[PDB]
Amino acid sequence: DNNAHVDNEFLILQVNDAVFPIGSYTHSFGLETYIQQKKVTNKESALEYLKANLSSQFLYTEMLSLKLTYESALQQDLKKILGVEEVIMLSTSPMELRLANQKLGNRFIKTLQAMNELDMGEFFNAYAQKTKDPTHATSYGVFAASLGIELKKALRHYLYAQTSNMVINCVKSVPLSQNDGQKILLSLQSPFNQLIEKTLELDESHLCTA
Amino acid sequence: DNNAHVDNEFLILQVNDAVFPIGSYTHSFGLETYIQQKKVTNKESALEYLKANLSSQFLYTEMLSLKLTYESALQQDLKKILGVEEVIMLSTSPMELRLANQKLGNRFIKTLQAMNELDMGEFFNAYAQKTKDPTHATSYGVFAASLGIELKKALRHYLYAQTSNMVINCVKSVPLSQNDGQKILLSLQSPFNQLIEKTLELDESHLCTA
Repeated sequence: DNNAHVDNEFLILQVNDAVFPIGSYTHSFGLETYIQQKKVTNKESALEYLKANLSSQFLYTEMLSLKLTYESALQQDLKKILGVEEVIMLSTSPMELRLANQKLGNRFIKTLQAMNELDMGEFFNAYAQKTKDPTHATSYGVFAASLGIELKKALRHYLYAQTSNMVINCVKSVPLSQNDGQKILLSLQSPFNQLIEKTLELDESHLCTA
Repeated sequence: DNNAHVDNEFLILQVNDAVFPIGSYTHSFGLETYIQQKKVTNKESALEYLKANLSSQFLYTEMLSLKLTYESALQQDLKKILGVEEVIMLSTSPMELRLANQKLGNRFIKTLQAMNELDMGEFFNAYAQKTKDPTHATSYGVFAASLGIELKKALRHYLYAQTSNMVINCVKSVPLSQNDGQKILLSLQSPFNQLIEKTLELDESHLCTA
């Protein structure tokens, strides 16, 4: 195998690392308002905001989209993958967020491709050639499936990385102490498991329904 | 169990996250010289410097110390843990690096302890009460053993986090392109596995022998 020298246990850490050079996650977009309006003011209200957000659009769009493209990639169904990306593109507002999401997806793909010693396989190659509105979550789904990374593991690492980013945004913006940030992340571990279990129960009919 | 709500699969990500608030890793200390002297000038020479460093003091002090305190914690042998920390303290130069390492170890312990909803167990509590010269690796070893995290997994996450930090330091300092940084990390995956296998073969008689 061309990937004999590749260890997915490290590669999954690598692509979820904050330094993986694809630009910043976009979760910060709809947070500034909550802070200005005195909605999020402390650890308690930050946690409630995070739990609500994680279980709404983050779940029914981002996490679910990852699961859907992962599953479709295993079936080698590019048409369904492009279909999922189309639904997301047509559902995302405002335009600035859509553009930021598309930029992030494109950068994720390009960053993988720049690692010439990593063979993503023909299906991924074709996905990269055809995608019009990639997102980080959908492209990551195809990536994980392509390399044979288990779905639940792929979801756990992605979920943690996204949520770490969300929490640090609250830490910096509210602001909160660093200790409060760590308490929040610890408090989110049970909800994380509930989110993954729920994600596995959903399907295309639930996509973008939050 | 007091830790019913804790999921080690997320907690291991949390404590290895660059945002875990303990201050910067100290690997950058002995790098500035290599760059000034035109020793590390590109991707190729950065990789060789990293491979050499990973297989020398990083292996025989840092990785091995983690393994040793993990093993001793399973045996509930605090005396041996303090013994390992003593050897490291007495072997580390210069004084500024020693102080930085001690500060990092102390911060790791304190950061864990500030998460009141995490029960580290009596052995860890006693370790925290008695440690004089903690380091990140030794305290992490006791932490991982205390929570029942498998040793090879604990080592993989720690190794990746440390090396990501080392690579980004080269990226910024040489400087290198971000793409070169990712190629280096990918190239290190086989060496990573060799390092972990070697770490498992070593014992107290090898500590600080590089």
